[PDB]
Amino acid sequence: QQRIGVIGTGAIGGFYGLMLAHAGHDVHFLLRSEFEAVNRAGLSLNSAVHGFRRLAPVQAYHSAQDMPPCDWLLVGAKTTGNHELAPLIRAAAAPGAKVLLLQNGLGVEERLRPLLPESLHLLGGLCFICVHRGEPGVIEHQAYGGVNLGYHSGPADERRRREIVEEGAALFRESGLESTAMPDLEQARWQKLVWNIPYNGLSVLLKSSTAPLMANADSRSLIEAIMEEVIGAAGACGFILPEGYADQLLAATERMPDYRPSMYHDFAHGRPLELAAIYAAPLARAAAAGYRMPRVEALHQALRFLEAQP
Amino acid sequence: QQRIGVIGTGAIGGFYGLMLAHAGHDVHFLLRSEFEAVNRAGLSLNSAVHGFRRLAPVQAYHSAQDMPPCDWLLVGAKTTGNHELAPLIRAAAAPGAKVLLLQNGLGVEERLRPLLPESLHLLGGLCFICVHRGEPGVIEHQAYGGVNLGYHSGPADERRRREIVEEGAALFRESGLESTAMPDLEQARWQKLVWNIPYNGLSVLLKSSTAPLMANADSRSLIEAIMEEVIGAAGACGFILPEGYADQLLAATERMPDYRPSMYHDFAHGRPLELAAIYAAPLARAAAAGYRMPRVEALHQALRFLEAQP
Ligand SMILES: CC[C@H](C)C(=O)C(=O)O
Ligand SMILES: CC[C@H](C)C(=O)C(=O)O
Repeated sequence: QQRIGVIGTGAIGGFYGLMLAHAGHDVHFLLRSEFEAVNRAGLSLNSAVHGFRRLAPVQAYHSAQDMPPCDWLLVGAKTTGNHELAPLIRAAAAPGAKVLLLQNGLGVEERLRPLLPESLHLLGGLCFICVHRGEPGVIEHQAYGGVNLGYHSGPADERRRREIVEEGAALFRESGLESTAMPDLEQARWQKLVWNIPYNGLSVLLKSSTAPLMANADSRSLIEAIMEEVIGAAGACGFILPEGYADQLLAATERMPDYRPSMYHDFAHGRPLELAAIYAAPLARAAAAGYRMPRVEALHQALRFLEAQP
Repeated sequence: QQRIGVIGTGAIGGFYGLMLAHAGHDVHFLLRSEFEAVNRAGLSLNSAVHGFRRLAPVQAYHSAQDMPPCDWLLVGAKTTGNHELAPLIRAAAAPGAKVLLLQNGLGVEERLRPLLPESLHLLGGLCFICVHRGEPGVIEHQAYGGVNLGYHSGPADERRRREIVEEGAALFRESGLESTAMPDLEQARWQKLVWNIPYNGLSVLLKSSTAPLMANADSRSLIEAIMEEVIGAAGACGFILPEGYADQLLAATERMPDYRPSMYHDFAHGRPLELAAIYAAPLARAAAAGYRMPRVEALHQALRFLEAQP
């Protein structure tokens, strides 16, 4: 039994924290939003994969200083608040705790590492999951859920890193989730970028969810062209993606229930979009490697313009 | 004194027809929309260049068959209705009449020529003008107005073509308008594409007019990148554009009053967008020449998706 801290309990942190708690883990949730609703009513999950689950009462906190020291810290906040997140992580971390960033984008761990003690293990978890907040304290899980974990930084030699990644994967597999130990975290992040870069931004720009985007020949063609830009950029930066990865991802999204990506909800509620991690960082890495992504570049420009308007 | 027929009296046909009529020309207007409002109240112009002008009564018609034979036919309709326009043009044309397409896009005359007798002269007129319909029968002219004319097809040898283009330019110059006889109609159309391709589509996609688009660093950078794609495509198809044409066009739009391109109004009223002439035709010409325009291609895809939605 591990003591798990969830720093940022949105849809992502709520889902994985509840799943771990239901597998018998000791999970402590840090709430910045919905603290009293959740500490009242608890945490509920409607899931087309796992059925209905409820956590009540929940070990809930409004302040990281009140949390007990945790051996694993799952970070489910958006990448936009990661700077402000570091003191909360340090406060809740037991000595040698493992920090797992259940976050999308590129370069996330690298930008957080300067703010975390080198005695902490820093890992990324790429979640392929259709999940969003419903009513307060209610998580709506539509499909998937698997987590690809990888190691970024920490006081672990090269054998120990593989061991720690497996320990993390086993946590999720023990909870009934698909989980894979990745050899290369950056390669894993490029894999997830091929999905988030087209679908997150186009859902905002075209005011659409996955099903209309895939039913229309023109948006389907645009999504595939953007995918090939990310695949190319990754190759230019030294990362091989699997053969025919674009059709592989396109087919999974046709199978996918009609889904609004997180960035769609962010723009719908006036929250800041995750542009820095999902677009700016890959574009800069692609530029430094001499590789141009014209469609992604223009999509990023369009999203920055939309964010600056009324 | 020429007898002028205006086939399609929107903002563009209304403006140039009224200006010609005010210079003493005998102008006959074909109205598909606002016929009874215009035949009632007449045609009014609020213009920051020419001041207020009114045409009342107007020689108005609901049917091309009622029009007298005209020596010049000014076509101010959108490019979307050009197929249906041909019988109206043939009906209103005097023998050897000149047909002048005051329309944007590429390949417009080529697609209309099969539907017009070869005894008619077919010309294009590229209008650089900020104009839109206000209240019914009222034209709102914000800036510019110049017309670059060029010859496409007709029963005229090579000397006569220059003469006819000059005759047309003189018509507009005699009415107080800037007008230039172009040696090459297709080159002139590529020139105007550098403005319409970015600004028309981005105004729809970003729900914005020219001033916010130019005030924002990201949209300004995107507009310039799109301009360079069109300049490159034109060069690939064998047409040289003037040196630094992009900055030349960008500076004119900074000077320009806040302006909603025609395509913005089209999408706002549920009218079909001019995608075929402004995007599809240049993209196909660029493809046939081995030149790729990734941003324009993606912009075109986005606009086709938006048109197919609710
Ligand atoms: C299956 C991919 C899923 C939609 C996801 O993980 C995301 O929204 O980023
Ligand atoms: C000056 C360019 C003007 C805005 C125009 O001609 C158009 O809308 O197509």
